Amino acid sequence: DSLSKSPENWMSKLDDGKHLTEINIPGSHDSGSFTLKDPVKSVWAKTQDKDYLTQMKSGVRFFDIRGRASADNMISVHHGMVYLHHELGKFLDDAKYYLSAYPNETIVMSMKKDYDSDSKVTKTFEEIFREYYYNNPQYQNLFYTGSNANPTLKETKGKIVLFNRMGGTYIKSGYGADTSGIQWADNATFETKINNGSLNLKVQDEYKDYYDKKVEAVKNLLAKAKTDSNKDNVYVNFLSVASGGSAFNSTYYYASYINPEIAKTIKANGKARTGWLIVDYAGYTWPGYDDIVSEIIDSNKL
Ligand SMILES: C[N+](C)(C)CCO
Ligand SMILES: C[N+](C)(C)CCO
Ligand SMILES: [Cl-]
Repeated sequence: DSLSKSPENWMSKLDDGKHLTEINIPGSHDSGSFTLKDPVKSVWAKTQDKDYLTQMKSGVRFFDIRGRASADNMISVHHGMVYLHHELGKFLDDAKYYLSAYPNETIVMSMKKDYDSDSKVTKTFEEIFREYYYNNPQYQNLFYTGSNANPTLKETKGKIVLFNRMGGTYIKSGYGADTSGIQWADNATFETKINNGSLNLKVQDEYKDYYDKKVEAVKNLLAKAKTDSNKDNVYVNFLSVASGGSAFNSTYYYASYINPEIAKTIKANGKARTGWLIVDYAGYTWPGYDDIVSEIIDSNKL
């Protein structure tokens, strides 16, 4: 059986000497938005319909968590201004539960501030995450705390590895975990060195593209990863794209074309390096069309 037939424990089937950068990982864009039920606001603000545990059982291993500091000890999960009905502990609790059940998987968790803090807040978003989550005794043992800037599956499995979008941080473990953080370009394909030049991050995050330009941008970075065997290069390729507003195409509309187009491309490439591909409506299938999460999983060599 191919790896995608067992998406709950697909990492457990790989050689754990691989660096995570070398694994082809499916991620979900604005992971926590599955809570939204308002159909007007959902056109533009909603990007998933499966909850965190269901995304995990479906093979998603990179979670894009964007937040707003709602109290000096709390980060709320957001899509910009839009509150997603939960705080960050809910994601961490679900991740902890999953990684205990499937201990040979690793989760990569991106953390970004997506909106200004509540007026009562006195601490920076980075301070709050560092002191009330990362260093919270409650999450002892949950996070990758090692000092390798390019960690392997063996040393990260069972744990969450921080992918730091917060800017400079005093946290010392995970991608971008130094006082420079990651220099991220708005609406662009870009490359930037992270972890004190230890890694070359290559991102396609042109989130305001229209359809044909977005497919072009995804396939261009997909083609670069295919010929790049350098373990010190890390590829993050967002398939997700913004709606132009409620009267325009929904994010689901675009996902419904992009996901199968890119899934078709990957499958026709066979077992080639893709990088980490971040998608809307992860696990959403359309009869007759290739499933992007399954095809990213099956692209991994055994
Ligand atoms: C979604 N289509 C491929 C039909 C057109 C692009 O906007
Ligand atoms: C018909 N779908 C939108 C499901 C796939 C298009 O390519
Ligand atoms: Cl801040």
